[PDB]
Amino acid sequence: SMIDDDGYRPNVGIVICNRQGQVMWARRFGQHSWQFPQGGINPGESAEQAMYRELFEEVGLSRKDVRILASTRNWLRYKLPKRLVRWDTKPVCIGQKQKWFLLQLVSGDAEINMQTSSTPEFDGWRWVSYWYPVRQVVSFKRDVYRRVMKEFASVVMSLAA
Ligand SMILES: Nc1ccn([C@@H]2O[C@H](COP(=O)(O)OP(=O)(O)OP(=O)(O)O)[C@@H](O)[C@H]2O)c(=O)n1
Ligand SMILES: Nc1ccn([C@@H]2O[C@H](COP(=O)(O)OP(=O)(O)OP(=O)(O)O)[C@@H](O)[C@H]2O)c(=O)n1
Repeated sequence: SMIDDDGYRPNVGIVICNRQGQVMWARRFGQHSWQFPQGGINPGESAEQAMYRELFEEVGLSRKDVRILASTRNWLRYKLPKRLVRWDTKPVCIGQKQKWFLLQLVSGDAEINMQTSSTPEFDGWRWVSYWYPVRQVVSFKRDVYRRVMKEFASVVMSLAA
């Protein structure tokens, strides 16, 4: 996605839950750091379209495999640690502004395929407890994750009853 006037790239994030209130947790490709799926919003994409493209390209799933249960309204932003800022572009990107989606997986676990890209976002995934991501994502994304998971909590725990 294109860097905006303030240095932020527009992006979407995806929290995928099951009926037991667990959420899909994925290992960043070639790292031991885990996160939710996130991807850029291209010009002429809506947030929801960009979400479904991320879902297909990095999780292998269709609209028909999920249902949308909630979404955040306005951007939430994180800034990159200055060490990880890439200076090989103009304008330089300092972080992301993100819109988030809560999806329920309704197809079988085996429909998820994280290996279809030549450069996958992830090595693979596992189910984790709902709040585990807030404490386990890389530090500079924790403020965003805490806000997202708090906003989505009302909907997920009702399913887990
Ligand atoms: N746990 C993490 C998260 C991020 N990064 C680094 O910080 C950059 C920015 O991370 P992020 O904002 O999550 O975006 P990307 O992973 O680069 O993904 P995208 O191409 O969709 O922007 C990454 O390229 C990576 O070098 C990292 O090293 N370890
Ligand atoms: N509670 C928060 C956290 C973040 N933000 C927005 O999201 C960006 C990322 O937040 P943060 O990393 O915490 O900013 P800092 O680099 O710590 O400090 P400064 O932003 O003042 O240069 C902020 O610029 C802000 O616009 C916000 O409005 N309210």
